[PDB]
Amino acid sequence: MQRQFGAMLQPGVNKFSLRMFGSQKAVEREQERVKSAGFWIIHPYSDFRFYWDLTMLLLMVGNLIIIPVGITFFKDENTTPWIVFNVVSDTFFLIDLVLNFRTGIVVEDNTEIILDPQRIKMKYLKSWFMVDFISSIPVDYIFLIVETRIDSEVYKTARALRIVRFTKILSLLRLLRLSRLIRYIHQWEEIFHMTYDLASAVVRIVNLIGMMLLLCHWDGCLQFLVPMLQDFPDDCWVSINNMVNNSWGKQYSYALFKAMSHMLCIGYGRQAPVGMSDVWLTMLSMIVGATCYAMFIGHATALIQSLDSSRRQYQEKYKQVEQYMSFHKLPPDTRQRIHDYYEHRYQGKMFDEESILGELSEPLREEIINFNCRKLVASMPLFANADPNFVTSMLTKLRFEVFQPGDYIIREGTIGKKMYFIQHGVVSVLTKGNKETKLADGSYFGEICLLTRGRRTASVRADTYCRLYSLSVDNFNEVLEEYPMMRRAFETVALDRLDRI
Amino acid sequence: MQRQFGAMLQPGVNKFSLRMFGSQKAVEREQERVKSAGFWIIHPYSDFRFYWDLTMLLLMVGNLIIIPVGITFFKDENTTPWIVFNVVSDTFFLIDLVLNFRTGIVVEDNTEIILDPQRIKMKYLKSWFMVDFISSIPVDYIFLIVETRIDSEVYKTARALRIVRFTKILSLLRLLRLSRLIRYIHQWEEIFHMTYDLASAVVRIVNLIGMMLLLCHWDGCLQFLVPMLQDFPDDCWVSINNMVNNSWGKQYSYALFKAMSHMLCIGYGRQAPVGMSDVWLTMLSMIVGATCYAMFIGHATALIQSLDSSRRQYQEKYKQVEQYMSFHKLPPDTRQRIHDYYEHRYQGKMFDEESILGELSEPLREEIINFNCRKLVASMPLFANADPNFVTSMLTKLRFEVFQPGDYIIREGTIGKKMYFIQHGVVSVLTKGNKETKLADGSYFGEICLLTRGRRTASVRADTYCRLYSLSVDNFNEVLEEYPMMRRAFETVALDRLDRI
Amino acid sequence: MQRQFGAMLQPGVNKFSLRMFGSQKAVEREQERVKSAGFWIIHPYSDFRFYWDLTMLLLMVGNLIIIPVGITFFKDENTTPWIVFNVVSDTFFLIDLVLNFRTGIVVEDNTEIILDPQRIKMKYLKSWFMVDFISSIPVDYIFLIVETRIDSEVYKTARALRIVRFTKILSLLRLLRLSRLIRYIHQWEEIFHMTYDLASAVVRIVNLIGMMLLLCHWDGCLQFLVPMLQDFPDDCWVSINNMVNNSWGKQYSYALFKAMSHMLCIGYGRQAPVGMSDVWLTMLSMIVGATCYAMFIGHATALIQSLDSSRRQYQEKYKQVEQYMSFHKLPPDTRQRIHDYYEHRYQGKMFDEESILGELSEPLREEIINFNCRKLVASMPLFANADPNFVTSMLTKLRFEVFQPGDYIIREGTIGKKMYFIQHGVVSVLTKGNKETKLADGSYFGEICLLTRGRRTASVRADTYCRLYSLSVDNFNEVLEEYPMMRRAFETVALDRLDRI
Amino acid sequence: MQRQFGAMLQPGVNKFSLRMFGSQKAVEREQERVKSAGFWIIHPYSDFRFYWDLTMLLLMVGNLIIIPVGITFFKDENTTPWIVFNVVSDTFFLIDLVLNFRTGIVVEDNTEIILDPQRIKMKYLKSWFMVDFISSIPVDYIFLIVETRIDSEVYKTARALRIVRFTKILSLLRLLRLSRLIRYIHQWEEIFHMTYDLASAVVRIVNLIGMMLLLCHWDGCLQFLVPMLQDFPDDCWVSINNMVNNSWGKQYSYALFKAMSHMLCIGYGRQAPVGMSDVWLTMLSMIVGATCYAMFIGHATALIQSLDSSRRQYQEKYKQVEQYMSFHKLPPDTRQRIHDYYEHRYQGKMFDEESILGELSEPLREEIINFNCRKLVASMPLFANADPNFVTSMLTKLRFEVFQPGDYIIREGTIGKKMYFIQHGVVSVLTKGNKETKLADGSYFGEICLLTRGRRTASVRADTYCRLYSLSVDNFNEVLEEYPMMRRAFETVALDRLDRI
Ligand SMILES: Nc1ncnc2c1ncn2[C@@H]1O[C@@H]2COP(=O)(O)O[C@H]2[C@H]1O
Ligand SMILES: Nc1ncnc2c1ncn2[C@@H]1O[C@@H]2COP(=O)(O)O[C@H]2[C@H]1O
Repeated sequence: MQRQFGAMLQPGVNKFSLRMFGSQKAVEREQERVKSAGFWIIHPYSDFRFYWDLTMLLLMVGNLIIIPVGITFFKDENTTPWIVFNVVSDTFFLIDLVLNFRTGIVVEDNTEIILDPQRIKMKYLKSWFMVDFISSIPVDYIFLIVETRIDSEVYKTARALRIVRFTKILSLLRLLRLSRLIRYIHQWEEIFHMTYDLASAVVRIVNLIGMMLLLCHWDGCLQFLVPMLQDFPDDCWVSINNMVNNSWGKQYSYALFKAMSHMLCIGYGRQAPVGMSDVWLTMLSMIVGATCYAMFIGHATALIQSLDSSRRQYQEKYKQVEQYMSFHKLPPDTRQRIHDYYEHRYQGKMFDEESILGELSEPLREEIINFNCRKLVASMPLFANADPNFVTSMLTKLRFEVFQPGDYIIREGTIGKKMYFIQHGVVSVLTKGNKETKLADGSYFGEICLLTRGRRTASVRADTYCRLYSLSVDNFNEVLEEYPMMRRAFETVALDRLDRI
Repeated sequence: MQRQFGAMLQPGVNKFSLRMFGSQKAVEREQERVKSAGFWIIHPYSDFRFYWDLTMLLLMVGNLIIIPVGITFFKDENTTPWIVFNVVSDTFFLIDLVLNFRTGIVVEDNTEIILDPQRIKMKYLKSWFMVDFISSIPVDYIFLIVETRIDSEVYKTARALRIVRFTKILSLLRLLRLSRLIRYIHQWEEIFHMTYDLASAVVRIVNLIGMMLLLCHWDGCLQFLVPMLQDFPDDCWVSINNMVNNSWGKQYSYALFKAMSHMLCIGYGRQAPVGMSDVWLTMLSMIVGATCYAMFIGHATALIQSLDSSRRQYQEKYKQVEQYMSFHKLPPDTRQRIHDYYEHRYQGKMFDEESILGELSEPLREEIINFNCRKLVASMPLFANADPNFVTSMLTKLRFEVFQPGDYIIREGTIGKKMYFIQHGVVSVLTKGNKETKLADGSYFGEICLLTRGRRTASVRADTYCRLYSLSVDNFNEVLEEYPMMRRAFETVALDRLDRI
Repeated sequence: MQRQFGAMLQPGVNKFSLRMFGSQKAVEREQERVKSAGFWIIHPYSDFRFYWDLTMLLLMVGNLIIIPVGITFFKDENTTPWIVFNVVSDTFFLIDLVLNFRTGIVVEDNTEIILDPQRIKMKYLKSWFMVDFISSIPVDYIFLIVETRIDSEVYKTARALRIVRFTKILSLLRLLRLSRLIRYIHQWEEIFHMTYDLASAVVRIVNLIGMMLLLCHWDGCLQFLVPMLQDFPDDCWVSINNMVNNSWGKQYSYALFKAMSHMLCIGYGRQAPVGMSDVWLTMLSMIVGATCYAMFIGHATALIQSLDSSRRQYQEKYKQVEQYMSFHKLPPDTRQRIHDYYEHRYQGKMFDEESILGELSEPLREEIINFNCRKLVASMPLFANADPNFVTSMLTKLRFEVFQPGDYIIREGTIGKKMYFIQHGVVSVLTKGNKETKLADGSYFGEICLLTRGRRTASVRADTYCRLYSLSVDNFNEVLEEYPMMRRAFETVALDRLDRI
Repeated sequence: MQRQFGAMLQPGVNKFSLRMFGSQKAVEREQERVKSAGFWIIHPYSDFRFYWDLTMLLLMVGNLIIIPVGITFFKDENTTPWIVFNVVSDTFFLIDLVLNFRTGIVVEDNTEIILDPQRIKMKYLKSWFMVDFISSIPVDYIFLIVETRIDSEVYKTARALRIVRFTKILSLLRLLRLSRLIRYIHQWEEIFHMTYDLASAVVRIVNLIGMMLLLCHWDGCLQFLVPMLQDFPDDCWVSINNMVNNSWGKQYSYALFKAMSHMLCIGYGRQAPVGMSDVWLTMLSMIVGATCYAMFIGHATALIQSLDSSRRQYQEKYKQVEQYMSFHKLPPDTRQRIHDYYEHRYQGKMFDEESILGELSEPLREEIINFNCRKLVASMPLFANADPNFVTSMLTKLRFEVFQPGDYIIREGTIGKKMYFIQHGVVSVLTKGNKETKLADGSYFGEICLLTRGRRTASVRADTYCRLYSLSVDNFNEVLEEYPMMRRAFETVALDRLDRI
């Protein structure tokens, strides 16, 4: 199954490969560049590297939680389940150390991905090797075997206690897997799409909350560890609180409380620190916890300032309108009319709709505008019996407008520059010496002046909260220069409306 | 009164229905869609649902305040007023549970409101049912009746104490009414208009302050509850502080203090926590309180950064002007003149007046501009004896300008492109070889070049802080192409001013 | 001196009256509206009201600092200096209470200031009267005189102690002068110009720091007051700390420390609170201090986010340029050239110079642009021997540009659309088959194509970091259509440069 | 070597002199202005002043760390190494005091640098002299010599102890070197280029973290100093904790802990403060620490809100698109197509590319656009065999567009206004009654209508995610009016494509 076990190392066709490479042909050329690279090269955008990084993330979170508790609180932490756990974990981390010499490297100086194993080897030895080589191999068990072979009869003196304490210090080199944890979390969050579509403040504050929990855990383990490597002297907090002979659950609970009282800014344990190890560890935890909590307030502020974005923009613009009205001292009748205007026109959410449609492509503009005006097209007798290209070319030129009742849309006897379609509401056509006529949805008005370039023949007044679509002269002549056969519909309607007067 | 008691379930005509549906005809079609739906369907934007949600909000705030204090601090909390209160409340919550199977559901995937009771039933069973069914029914009294019927003679053993403690745990399922509290507060704040016109930061921080008070209250009740369900062991804070036999007022006061010392970041009660229940509850309250206080700092920051919005924009723009002047190293005479210019021209509040008027409709622009220039129209002899359509079409084209004294507005013998009306201040017309003439409010100048396309015949210098209105050539020719009969007024004035020279 | 003592009540000519009214004639009409109002009406923008508010601010800060310390810590606080101080202060506050019935009221619904004493009386009785009438009159001394006259022989029982404690509670009604303090600080900071030119975040955080100091002071006085009105019971912190018989300096110092430990989030005094007065006062101070400190963090954040405004804008735009270069993966040669371009062109501070000049008036634009190009005008032989109107009309059309060395400004044989003046640097004119010629400051190039509409006759390459001024074709033809006599200078230079080839 | 030791005092040619003066000729004129100034004038932008300020920064950080610990914790701090250290440091600070009378002063009111030694002397005596003259000279050793000479036999009384304590107070005048530290850090960070290219929030928070460490250090020294100058009374924290006779390491560690518990908001030392010196010093440290920590939260917030700038802008704009789609209730098919459109078109980072290219100069625009389209130019047969001036003038006019598959790019029989080049993807040309033809990279389409002004002859539909370059009609006619010889290539291709139909 060397074909099946070789297809996982190359970037398969998905949403991510079709996002990062362009089209499927670039994905195929990338796969051909992978297959010709060498002996089993791992592409970083592949399927094996992704789920391998995910299993290593789960294993690193398990190790960085378990390992300090196993080192500090347990006395002879060399039983068979502990050594089996450390050796299985270090087996996986040596496997990942070896596979990092076969992984393509995404470099932010080239559009391509480095797949030459010599450059991969030199760049991986250049920056992130020594910390991964320290963190992968079991340094403590190597040291125990070396100390066994140098002196076989060494475990009967006061040197042996020093060797056990130095073993418990060397076994904390596995906490250098935080580097691989941070790198694999950043790569995984860049690749995995549900965290990619999230807001960056949310992903950033989840990373911070994870790091705060991890540092509070490690700090509690450190608060117990440094008095544990001193035979619990009479001034450390353990011997003062008489927690030397409790269970490890109570020791870990009170040590985590003593660390957490300095992370979330409370303080202290039972008393003030007394011994110098206590004072300097407490000041270390106070620095780390106050920095992490200041960053937590910073991320909470940056998250809260980006929640109700368009509603906040609407309220900022309407607050500027309020301050404009107060600055020019408008009467409260007009202020009430403007309050009703902004709550009818924008409906609480203000959009830069021109820029939003300008970012989109042409068929998406055509599709959205055909969707947003389907009630108009269904209601109007003209658009329902016309060319859909003509309907779309007309609807891309319209402008949404809202008129309060009583407003004069068109004044009788001025030079007209717009043409109105009615989406919603009714209007009253007032003509001097004639009866007013109501117009409703689907009906349009103000088209004789766009055909004849004369002056307005009849005033038009609103009756309800009218929602109209305006059309300029230039766009109307442009769309009729596209389609001169639909001009005769407006000429028929305008001749009939001149016949009514 | 089935007509009167059926008109409340449908959305009546108000500001909210005329905002959310369009006009009154859409409200009537919505009411006809409600009346044809089925057996007593409740519309969510109606009048019954609104005030029913308001009474349920008052009842839930009362329940979530009272119920934990009644469970934790009182010993045999099964007297008649307590059971009457629980049964009346659970009656109201079962009524609201039943009415949620008849309420229209506003879904953010359709412009319509779902009124089909089958879809209402399936969607309500889909997400928010199990928590409301747990929180509505009295689980504890059902459990007491079931335990009574299984064993009648059960209340004489050590099982009975366990049944009483399990009753006090099951009675905390009424604290799952926080879900209905949060949902009904969000719907009520969306509907009720005085919180709708508020800034979203204010409504958001009021919701947070309510939740902080509620979590501090529940946390104090929890800090007493977990030692109360352990017969007050000798390491809990109650038996250490000898508060086992105090009144419930003092127990609740000190428990609320012990919770609140961790909410507002102070710490602790009398001593450090000792027992493991104390340590883990204290760390729980430290997480909850530090998170709520970090969010409180975040909302206070987001509120404070949006208070004096246009004044902050004015000071940002003037700070950029200050840094421009310092970057180009302007002499302090010009810096003083620019400081006086920005404090005369904008008067401390800077508005994007072009965009503010561009968002408004046409009659509101006409009405605001007729208001802001009524001193000019009353002062000028031309505008007070003219067509109000002409006055409005002229005033929409003017541009407000401010000139410091000594400034040359018009230099003698250049090609003129603007025309100035005087709102406030006096100017000196200087002509080579002739006497200067003062012009005051209502008088205009710079109009011969807009009629003749020649060059400027006389320089004009300011005398005070002049507030003028400028008019371009193109707008002047446009407005006279509208109204060619008002051209003769300017031709008469220009012929008289050429006659003066 | 009724003329001299009547000129202070009306707004004199200053920067503030010439800012808020327009010109000096509006100030004179305002003074005539003041003088005709009635019996000694005080204008709110005057000189008497300003310095009267300032003396009342100093007196209120003195009273709100001194009065709680005098009430709480001193036992029989009825010696002659204390009563003289209270009676002199209440004399001033009754004077200000009376003068508030003669002060003009600035209302944010009218451009005018209300000077009718009936509307002043009704509006002042409407909102801010009852709190000022309580805070001005001595309620405690009136109560002592009334209690003296009801029972002369009352000071020999247990009623007398209750009357003394009720006197010390009634004397805290003078702490309702905080309302007048807040109102007069807001009016004074609006009027006084050195705080008006300050950034609003600075003034706002100074107001907050003042309020935080005042609430910490009052809270320390309250922490001592409530145990002082209980004969110091055995569970209050005073009798626990044995501070009942200390001096008042030590009592005030430790009470202010006990309040301040809850304002700046530290906690506590010597121990936890024990009595219920201690617990509820400590929770009150924890609410007040945590709210004030969250607002202090909010104002510090809003202040810090607006300090290096144009430098922050430059670094935001250059960070976007960096991310553009990294997104398109530009080679590091071009990235170094763009880094040098942004550090030569903008010099670390990026200005929206088009908008900054567009906000200014015409003579200020002319004056700034004549200042910023005086080295060019002094260096060029053309501008130093020309019409200053021509120089200014040319300099308003120029555009500043920066070219790195090696760049081809003009390529030989293209259609030219710009004309370059050299402010700084030297260029090499390269012509096919001819020798290169250096051009230096004052010399201009690229003008034959603007006179002849042909194609470029010679390439031009930069030699140093050239700072040039570009001039478009349209502006060049516009300025020569203004002044056709300066065309012959460019025609002479262009004929000479064609003669050189 | 007076030439070599005189070249360091003048600004040499580097990136900084070529940034701040313009070109190398202005640097040479600045050097000639330096050399003619007087007896050894130091230019502030030179090389000697920079590294002299750097050595003084290192020496001031050393002094402000060491000096308070040497004064407070050591008893008879007058051994030979301490006096040698103070005298060597004060020698360097007197040297810097003298050299400040020879340093050019950058004033923010002139483009030039003041090098007149009279103005340098008067301005340096005007503002920053008295604090530098106090901080430079050893006041304590002068006082000891003066007290020795006034009374030789003075060191045998109770006056001598007062003289030693007054010596330890006068020796804290060396802590006024913080002024020179702050000024030299601000000048050094303005000059040194790696901190100049940093974001200002990073430099500002590094300055704040340095000041917080320094104030925590000085506050710990003060917390020990004020009980040290009182013979350790029985109520200070030293005699309560029995730390009077510990080593100075333990005294400094616990004093720094007692200061730091109030800086990072924890509190307290062993108990509450008792003596009045303890209470007022603790309240001083609480003010200073709470202010510094509120500013630290402010700088962390201002840093975090400016990290992923273009990604945050992309997510803000796409959140506005999401709220647009939810506001108009688009069907989820179109929402999925718009999600794929924004993740193909912008790829997670949204740039204002028009403004970014508009800020750049002309050759940098030409170079970036020739880089970003080299795959197109290499792929197209036209551009690879053409004038590079023509290629660049064409590529400056193109517009990048992205079409999803299935989209109709060009509809058959409309009036065409654009011309499409294919960068990536394939399209299907559909013609009525003919076979579809695939077009791939390098091929262009939609050019017959730009040559003939007719209507579209064939529809074009996308097949993959097409990345195209559009070209308008006006730019196409402009570029062919530049180069009429490349029109015949498009005429040949269009005649061949008409021949295919
Ligand atoms: N004697 C005058 N009295 C009033 N206005 C004048 C007089 N002379 C010139 N003006 C005005 O000054 C303007 C300067 O430019 P115009 O000549 O275009 O139009 C001129 C008139 O409006
Ligand atoms: N048979 C064809 N092969 C290639 N391109 C074609 C063919 N027919 C039409 N086109 C292209 O499709 C375009 C559609 O609009 P035009 O007719 O303006 O220009 C057309 C050509 O560029």
